[PDB]
Amino acid sequence: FVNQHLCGSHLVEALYLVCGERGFFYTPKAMKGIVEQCCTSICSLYQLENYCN
Amino acid sequence: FVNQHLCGSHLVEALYLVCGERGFFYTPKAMKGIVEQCCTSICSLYQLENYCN
Repeated sequence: FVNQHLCGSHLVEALYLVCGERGFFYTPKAMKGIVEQCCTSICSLYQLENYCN
Repeated sequence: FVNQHLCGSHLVEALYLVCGERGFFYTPKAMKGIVEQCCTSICSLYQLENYCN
């Protein structure tokens, strides 16, 4: 589920599932941020975990 | 949608919708944190916005 383009609620769901009890931060308005890496390009587990707490 | 018990993905979805382009942080393992206020007790828009960036 993480190796695809994930945007909007689809991205937030992936963060929720990957990060679990660590939680996460979703900051879509950071340039070259999670949207650039996971929505407009193909996401990855490595990049999602960058946003877990 | 925000004035009810919201847990797990249901809570993350509410944060996503409320916070919009501000983004948010989801930290379930903080005591008296968002889980205590929104999942085990009834959530509110006021409390959700506490977690927007």
